[PDB]
Amino acid sequence: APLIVIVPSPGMGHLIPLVEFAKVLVSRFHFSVSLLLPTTAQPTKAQTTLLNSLPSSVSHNFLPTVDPAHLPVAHEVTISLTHAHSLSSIRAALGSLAQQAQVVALITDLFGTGLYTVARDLGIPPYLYFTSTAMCLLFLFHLPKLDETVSCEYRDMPEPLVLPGCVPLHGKDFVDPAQDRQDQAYHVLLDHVKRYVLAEGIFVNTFVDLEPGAIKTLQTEDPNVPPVYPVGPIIQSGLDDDSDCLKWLDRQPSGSVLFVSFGSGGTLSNEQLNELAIGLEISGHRFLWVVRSPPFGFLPTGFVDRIKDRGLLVPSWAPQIKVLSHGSTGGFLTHCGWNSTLESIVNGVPLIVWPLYAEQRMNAVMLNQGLKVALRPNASQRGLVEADEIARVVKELMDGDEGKKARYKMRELSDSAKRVTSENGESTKLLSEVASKWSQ
Ligand SMILES: O=c1ccn([C@@H]2O[C@H](COP(=O)(O)OP(=O)(O)O[C@H]3O[C@H](CO)[C@@H](O)[C@H](O)[C@H]3F)[C@@H](O)[C@H]2O)c(=O)[nH]1
Ligand SMILES: Oc1ccc(/C=C/c2cc(O)cc(O)c2)cc1
Repeated sequence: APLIVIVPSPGMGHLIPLVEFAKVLVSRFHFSVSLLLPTTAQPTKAQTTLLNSLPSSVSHNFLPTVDPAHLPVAHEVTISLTHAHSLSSIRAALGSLAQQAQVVALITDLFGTGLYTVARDLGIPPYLYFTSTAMCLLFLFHLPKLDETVSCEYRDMPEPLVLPGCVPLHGKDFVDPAQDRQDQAYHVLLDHVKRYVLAEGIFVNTFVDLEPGAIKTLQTEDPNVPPVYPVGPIIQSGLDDDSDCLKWLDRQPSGSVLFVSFGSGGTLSNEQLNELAIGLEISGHRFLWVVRSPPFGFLPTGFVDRIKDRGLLVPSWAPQIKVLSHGSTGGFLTHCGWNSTLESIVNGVPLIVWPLYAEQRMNAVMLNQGLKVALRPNASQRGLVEADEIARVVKELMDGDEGKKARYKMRELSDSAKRVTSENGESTKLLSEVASKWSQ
């Protein structure tokens, strides 16, 4: 069986999507997968749980530790230097796999582009698995031209960027590493983007119906850009441990529950949690809120008790796909991470977008002004979203006209998602087309 080698950037939001692509490759086709994981530290309990739960066709190997004493900032820079200081270990690992097996492809994420020429030299075609939007991919291919054209900090550009086929995008909403052009994170992002051109091909976790403009543009605007393969949505099945969540959702009316979840990495002040609480309470709507610390002793006096009839508080973790696919679930207050967004898209659940970091501000603008499947609260001057504003937008989503229009549009995207991933769907077919070229 041909071997595919996958090199994830260190960190769980890099590993989980590439593990998901791995599960897809080995279920749908006759391939084995070897994950080579560069690491700043010894395996986590979280990494070992995820990795030891995979089918036997997916092996894994933590590479020799890069000494964290010999890395003197932003996570983009740390990721990049981990890849660089692991180049030798990967070349060595890759050399040995290549002689003991037929290595037909290398797959990396958007920070593994240092491996592309290494893979080419060894007769292995390298692919980029882009875990965010086609719009975000287009933004990044355009960034070097933007960097020359515009000399001010992007937030100071009073006019929006209008990429062909895409919603206008103010500079304040550009990805995080583009918000300080003096930080090294900006320079590393440009270096990696400049090498996307070295990929045999770029998989994108999206589909034609979701982003027709950015995909049309990516696939026609430039010969310089490699082939681009929309093969999504690819999402976790959610058939794993856990949780009174489902028992509780069963007692609620159809489309009546607002699921509220900022991810693992999405951190809110105690002041902002307490405004969210009062806001949920005074909305009058039913909610399931994954409450992460700023058990519920820091929450507004009396709140836990006053919402016993209409809201469930869950510490730390909920079964997201099980919640989102339940008929009680009417909405999702999310930080707009792409994997959460895709889960919500395939289950027809419309959103309130509350972006926190990475490319989330760009996802919010796409979801809110482009696809019109999301509402958005307004922050006050200091950046705090006030209880009264949370209540207003919760009511708009769960019972208002804007919510009805969003729910309708999101149910249409839901139907496209099901179609494009079915036996004869555009996404199933395209990935089969690319994989079959490896099979020989
Ligand atoms: O209580 C919980 C909370 C989450 N989950 C699951 O964790 C995943 C969350 O993915 P999400 O894209 O929202 O966050 P993250 O992993 O940081 O994504 C990064 O990478 C993304 C691109 O790959 C990027 O768009 C994003 O901004 C980054 F953060 C998703 O599979 C949920 O079902 C859960 O099961 N229970
Ligand atoms: O620890 C980290 C975990 C995840 C990330 C992701 C960064 C990122 C930046 C982009 O411009 C686009 C994108 O899709 C992702 C960065 C650090």
